[PDB]
Amino acid sequence: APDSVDYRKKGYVTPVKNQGQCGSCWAFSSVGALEGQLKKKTGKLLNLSPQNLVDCVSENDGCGGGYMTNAFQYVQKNRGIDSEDAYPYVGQEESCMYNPTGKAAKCRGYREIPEGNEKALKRAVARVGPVSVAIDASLTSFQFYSKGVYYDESCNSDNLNHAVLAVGYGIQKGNKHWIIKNSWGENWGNKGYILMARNKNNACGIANLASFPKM
Ligand SMILES: *C(#N)C1([N]C(=O)[C]2[C][C][C][C][C]2C(=O)N2[C][C]C3=C([C]2)C2=C([C]=[C]C(F)=[C]2)[N]3)[C][C]1
Repeated sequence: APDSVDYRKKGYVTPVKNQGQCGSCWAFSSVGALEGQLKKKTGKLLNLSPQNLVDCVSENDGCGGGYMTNAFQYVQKNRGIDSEDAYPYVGQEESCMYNPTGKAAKCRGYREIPEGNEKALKRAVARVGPVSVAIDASLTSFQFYSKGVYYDESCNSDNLNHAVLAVGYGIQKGNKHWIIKNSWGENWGNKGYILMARNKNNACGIANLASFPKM
């Protein structure tokens, strides 16, 4: 694996979105990983529909939370996910309005990264593309992050409450990091991104629930 990777530089990453008040981070994370694999497979980058997931992944709880693995399985069994344009985001739950004419990507299942293994997560990011991950995003320090490599010893790897997208990894001023795309808008963090401590004992649980879709 290369010493550093950044898929944003390779056109695998769509603009930062804003989930708003709805608890649909799992949908945005899922969409981002799907977006990356679509670009890799077909050469086209497009916005896929988190709302399709919120509304249609029946076992998840819409704006009340969910798992990315269930999202990927839906896209597989559904034989599609719509584009954002075909099924735009409204940030509240509603009945399922999936339309196959709006389909922009398919899924052949998913793979999970071994729990807690940041070495495995690095290798996956390097080999595959952006990877969906869950973290503890509950600390004030995370909420108001602006710059640098994020670390707070109060971060609880057993409190996975937020889904984000690992789009790369690297080092800054001698401290290794993951490059993380959030879905709290471009005004959050550093233009919507946060660098999170890497190889510091799985800080914030970053490798505890990582997965990516097969395409
Ligand atoms: C976002 N926004 C929020 N966080 C989540 O959805 C996280 C994403 C990372 C994995 C855990 C998930 C979470 O907080 N859970 C609790 C709420 C919930 C989950 C998982 C879940 C529900 C229903 C079905 C299911 F399969 C999983 N509810 C703030 C939502």
